[PDB]
Amino acid sequence: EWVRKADRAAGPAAVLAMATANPSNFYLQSDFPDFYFRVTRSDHMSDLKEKFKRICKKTTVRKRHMILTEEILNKNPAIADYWSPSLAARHDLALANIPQLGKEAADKAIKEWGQPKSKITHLVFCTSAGVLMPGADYQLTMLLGLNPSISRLMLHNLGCYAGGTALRVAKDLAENNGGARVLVVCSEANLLNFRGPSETHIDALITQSLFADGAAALIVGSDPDLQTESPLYELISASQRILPESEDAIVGRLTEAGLVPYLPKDIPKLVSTNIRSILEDALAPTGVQDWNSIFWIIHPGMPAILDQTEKLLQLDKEKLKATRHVLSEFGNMWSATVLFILDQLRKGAVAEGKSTTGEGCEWGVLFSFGPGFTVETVLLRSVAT
Amino acid sequence: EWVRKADRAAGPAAVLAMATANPSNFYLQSDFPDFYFRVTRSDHMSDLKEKFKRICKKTTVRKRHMILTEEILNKNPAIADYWSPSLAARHDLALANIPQLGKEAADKAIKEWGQPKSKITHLVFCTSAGVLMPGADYQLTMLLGLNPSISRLMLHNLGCYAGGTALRVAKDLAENNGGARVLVVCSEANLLNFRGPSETHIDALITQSLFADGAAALIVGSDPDLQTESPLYELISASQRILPESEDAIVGRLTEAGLVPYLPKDIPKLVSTNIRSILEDALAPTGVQDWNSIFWIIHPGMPAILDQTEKLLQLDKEKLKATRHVLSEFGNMWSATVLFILDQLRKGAVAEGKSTTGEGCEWGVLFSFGPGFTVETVLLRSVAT
Repeated sequence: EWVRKADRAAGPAAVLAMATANPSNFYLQSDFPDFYFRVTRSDHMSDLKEKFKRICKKTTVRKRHMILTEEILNKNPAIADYWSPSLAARHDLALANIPQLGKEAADKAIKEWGQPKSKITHLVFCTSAGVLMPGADYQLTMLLGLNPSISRLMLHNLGCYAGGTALRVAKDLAENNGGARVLVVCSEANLLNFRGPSETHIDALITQSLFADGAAALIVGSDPDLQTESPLYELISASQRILPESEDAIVGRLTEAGLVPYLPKDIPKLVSTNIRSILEDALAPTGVQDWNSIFWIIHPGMPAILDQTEKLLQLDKEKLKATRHVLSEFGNMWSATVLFILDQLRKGAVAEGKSTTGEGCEWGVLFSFGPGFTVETVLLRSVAT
Repeated sequence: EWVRKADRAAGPAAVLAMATANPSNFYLQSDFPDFYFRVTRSDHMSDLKEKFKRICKKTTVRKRHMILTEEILNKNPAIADYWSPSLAARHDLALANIPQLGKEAADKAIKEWGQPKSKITHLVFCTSAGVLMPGADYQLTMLLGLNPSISRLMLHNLGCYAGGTALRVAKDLAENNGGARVLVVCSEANLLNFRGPSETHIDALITQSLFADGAAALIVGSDPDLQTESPLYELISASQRILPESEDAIVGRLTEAGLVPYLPKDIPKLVSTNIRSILEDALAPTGVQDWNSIFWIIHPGMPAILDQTEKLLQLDKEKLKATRHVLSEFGNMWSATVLFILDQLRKGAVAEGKSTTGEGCEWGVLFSFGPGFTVETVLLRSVAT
């Protein structure tokens, strides 16, 4: 049937602008083992340093931007310890850095959007870098000077999959509210996860070689005014799922010493078992038969998952090109990573001169994962260039 | 104009079922000063004990349900200290209690609903009692055995206003997804805020006399099947707002010793200045002229705000009856409090035999507040009985 439009939106939610940002300080992966084991006063565990050398090189990561410098770690030595009371000091750094880093990505995205900031009616903010009261959603509202009546959603500590959660949330906000313009900001950092090495906890050490800082920002709206606004993608469907037989696969305890992770169950085998059934369910209303006829955004939380999925569905090596570029150039930035990849994919399609923002393909899938074991899946539709 | 219904819902979001729950252990307010100053090994600060006696009696609170017993505090003495490392112990108690308490409220609400749990497509979970990874939204999904493909939203540490945020979120989920049934669960406790007294920090002591444990649960859906489903209220509008000149009015730092509050600015004066402009804006599409022609749900975070608002708009003393009942019988349960009040208001209207679930009135306003200074406002429409 047909319903009265009233105050709701007509068409599907669309990505209207994107931008990213990182702290200025970065670390090359080739130099990181020496720096890490030095500032964490840990040069004596030489056998662990060799293990970290091997782990860091299999990450296929080149550089990672980080708020934490040697000087900051020197004035907060408990953060460099493997396990010492440091939460309040980490949260002071989060208050001084997380909303500000999110404003840098938001400013660029609003600049590309072209419309006034007073047209932003909703704000979705994801971060696992610090629990703040009021949250970083409020701090960004003040720094940007957004409307005091903005409808905000603060998402604390959902994990690495929250990039898909933010897209899933913004979709419902924009499609159900006429004229709604949703600012999406994922601002992440290692302020809660960074700690010294332990020969006992190799899970925590492995995460020290991938996690990095960064912030992504989007403008999501339905019914775009095509004379002033330019859509980049369409959010057609977004769903969440808990993988079967995956209890306590990823657990992160927030303690007096910050965020401590635990990864007992095998993650790549869990994704490899379910990846096909999930993505086929997402592509069901599209009629796509070739896995290589769509563009891809996979959360590079574990690079081995990129390789095994590339093999299992027999993808062109160029399909995951934007995914591996962000991983190589920026590392794992929690929820911001998949939005970084969506922007790099957009830029690469425009640069190499292809017909669609989705590298010439019409449909695309976004897939991230985290504690649950939770899987977030989004079906995207590209636009002509 | 008219748009194709497609996969969206036709009518506004409706509250289809409600229920509450509390821990079995409770404390009468008349006995609390002796118990508090005894288990926090603090009987020697006699002048502070007298201050607490006076504060506790002005709360107009009778009893408060609490997970923390004397024995539990005895096996976790750092929780009883004013400021000692205790976060991990608090989060162990949150893992063992918060999802379970939310399941008790959810079971009763699903029982009143009558439909199978496999019809629940969305879950919204609010808590400020513990940051968990995976969250209490996942734990409830497992305990209830809800669909693994449920769309979840975990809201950590938004504060006291999150009861209105959950209603604001569920409204968009139900109205934009056809057939969607949204389970809303606010499960709160003092596991992060409870601590010993300090003659230095009187803000923290005042919160020790109001905050309490409890969980509320709703089923929210649009387009109700009126032969099996019975609506109780309608969510017509829900908005968020930051009050002008209110920076750092309520701040809660999450530290190694748990949640420490700071309340420097005057809260009742902030609400009294803005309460009328906000509620008039919410009632604008209703045509209501008498403030006593609508029913009321005000977050009883500060009882002085109930009295000043009652005076300022000259309300019948019976308007805030359900609000003061929950405050007297249960205290401040963070986001669950206003949903407790909505249920008591529903029960009181049915018991005293009135024409509407809103005590005979047609329209009603829900109003909660917290860190920001943030204000959440919801316009409700009652239903015939």
